[PDB]
Amino acid sequence: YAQEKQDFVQHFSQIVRVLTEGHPEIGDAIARLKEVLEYNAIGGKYNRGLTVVVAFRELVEPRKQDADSLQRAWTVGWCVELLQAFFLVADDIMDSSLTRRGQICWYQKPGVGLDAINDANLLEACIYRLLKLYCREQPYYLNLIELFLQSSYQTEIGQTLDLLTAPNVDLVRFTEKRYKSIVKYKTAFYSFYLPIAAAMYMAGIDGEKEHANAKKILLEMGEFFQIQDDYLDLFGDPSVTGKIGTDIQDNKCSWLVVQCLQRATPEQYQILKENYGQKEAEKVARVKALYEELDLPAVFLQYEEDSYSHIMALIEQYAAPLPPAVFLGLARKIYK
Amino acid sequence: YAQEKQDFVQHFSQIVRVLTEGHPEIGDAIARLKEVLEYNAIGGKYNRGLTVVVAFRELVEPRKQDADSLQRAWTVGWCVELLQAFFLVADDIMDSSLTRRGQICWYQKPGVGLDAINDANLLEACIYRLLKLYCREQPYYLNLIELFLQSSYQTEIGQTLDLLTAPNVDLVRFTEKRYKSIVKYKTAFYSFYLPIAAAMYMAGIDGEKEHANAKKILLEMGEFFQIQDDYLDLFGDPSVTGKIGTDIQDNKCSWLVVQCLQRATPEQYQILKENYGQKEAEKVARVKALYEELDLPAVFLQYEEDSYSHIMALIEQYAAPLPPAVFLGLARKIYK
Ligand SMILES: Cc1ccc(-c2cc3c(N[C@@H](Cc4ccccc4)P(=O)(O)O)ncnc3s2)cc1
Ligand SMILES: Cc1ccc(-c2cc3c(N[C@@H](Cc4ccccc4)P(=O)(O)O)ncnc3s2)cc1
Repeated sequence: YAQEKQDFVQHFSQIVRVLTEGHPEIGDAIARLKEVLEYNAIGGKYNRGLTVVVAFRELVEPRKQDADSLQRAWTVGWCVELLQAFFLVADDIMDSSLTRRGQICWYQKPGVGLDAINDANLLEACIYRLLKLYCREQPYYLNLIELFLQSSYQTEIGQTLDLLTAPNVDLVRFTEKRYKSIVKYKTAFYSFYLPIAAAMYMAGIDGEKEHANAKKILLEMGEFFQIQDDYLDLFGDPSVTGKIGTDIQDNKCSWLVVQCLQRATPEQYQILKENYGQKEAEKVARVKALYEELDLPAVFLQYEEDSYSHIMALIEQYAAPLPPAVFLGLARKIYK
Repeated sequence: YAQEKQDFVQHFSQIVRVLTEGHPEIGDAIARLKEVLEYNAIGGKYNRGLTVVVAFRELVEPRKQDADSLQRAWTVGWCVELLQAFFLVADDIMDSSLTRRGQICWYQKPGVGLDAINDANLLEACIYRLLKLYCREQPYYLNLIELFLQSSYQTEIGQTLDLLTAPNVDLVRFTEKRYKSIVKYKTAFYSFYLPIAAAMYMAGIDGEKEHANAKKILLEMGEFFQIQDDYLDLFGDPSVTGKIGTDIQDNKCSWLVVQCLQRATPEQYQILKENYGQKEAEKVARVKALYEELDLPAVFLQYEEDSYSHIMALIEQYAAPLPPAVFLGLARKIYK
């Protein structure tokens, strides 16, 4: 569970070494690339990247897991983490965030600022450098390049959808349908489909139908993951989650807002209008109080139960011929 | 020369159509992608993209130029233009520019701002969507994906080098060697190598040595192009160039600065220290006056002559077995 993790984090050092070599006077730029890698790619939980390694091992017969194969698996897992780091660095600029991962946002560091835009682009580029360096001779090379490019496009499109929805923001826009759509494109594809799909290609499983089948399970898991995330942001024990929720004083298309708007009287819509996004804590208290009044903790608990049933059904119908454990190991990481 | 251009600009409409389709509720995002394409990809001179088409025609026997081949050529030319548009939109944010192409910078438009970061990423992604849609069945597909990814990486690295060199900027940093290095990575590879290299792959010419040979000529042309650009920014007739120069009141690693620092007394270094980058026109007058005093117009004219000789020598030594006209047509566009 957790020793596989230390191995994953220990490979990081090698990733940075290979990325940060023969050309003299680009030295200074390569030094900066190293600082960008170390600040931004380190310090998460590594679940997405690790999924690549775990799934790879569950998919591949042990007798085709030589040292070089495992190394490619580690490297591709790190590519998922670099993709994520590209997105976060850029998203923190666009949202004007202060911190991430308990640490000052890269762009907020003295002397970085909007130069972080190029830093982020570099993180994106390192994906394709690594795929080339480690995977270019493999039959799935082109498949992995395309999967990463496509994952980027889907995430960017979801970002666009998110930015159109939350500019002067309006709750009319925040429907269930638009919420699911943002989650699918902006979170679920890269977080859940990408890592398993990558493992699948590395293992030789390249059929469109199998990929489509895995995708159906994995995008559904992604939807639940984000909804639970939204729920917890407010109702989570901050000393368990290690996270203090800020969605409310920020005008976010949270799942809670979507359910609240579905369930609200005209009178209640106004109380939400007046309190959602003020940074005063009396106002933040208000919104929460209204969520309780409509028993969104109960709507959620119900949703979670239904979602668990649905996912197990999807695994039953669509897993084969992959081992159900590939999907069940993920489901266990996100249902409690 | 100029009718090939109208055809190139006319294909644009098709590019936008294919990029901006089956999925309902991502409609809003796709509408935004269209506005991003139309604002940012249109309104240049299209020289880089057009080079793809011209070189392709000079390379390919006429009897393998069916309607579909030409269409791929147009599309890949547009991919060069999309790459450029990605870079510009992002660079204008990082530099805090006001205008580009005589038009307000995309990020400066009301309601865009730092959302332009995601817009730029989308422009980048559209490259790979187009390559897939038009070129996926072709034997050079992977070669073009890799060439575009590599061109992006080289340009980003050059950008990093540029940003480290011009933060509180210092003229100590602005050496000839660092100047050439920024130009090579940030401008020459994507502007000059990329379009010809793309044509070459489309024409079936994929050897490393031929690519290396073309690269040698093309990176040298790129160096001259940028140096002439720097020269003209200040000494160009603004009603011929259609451009009013701003390098001086902006602290840029211009070629003029590099030559000036090489040729300056201690006393002259100070006059440059005091005037480079003030927006007052008395101060901008000063710098110019000092450039004339050191006869940089004569250094340039000499440089240009030597550079022409050198390029013709490179074409002689390294063109074959490509038709010299591929390179000479470019040389004619940039020497006067
Ligand atoms: C593909 C993929 C897989 C797993 C995850 C994450 C899991 C997880 C987590 N998991 C705990 C359970 C949990 C608590 C709170 C929210 C979600 C999950 P654990 O598995 O360590 O017991 N705790 C905190 N953050 C995360 S992010 C994300 C993407
Ligand atoms: C690959 C490639 C090829 C060509 C170019 C450019 C050419 C060019 C230009 N050319 C004129 C000449 C010229 C004037 C001023 C500076 C450079 C070139 P023309 O060829 O239209 O007579 N005028 C203004 N801008 C440009 S950008 C850039 C990249």
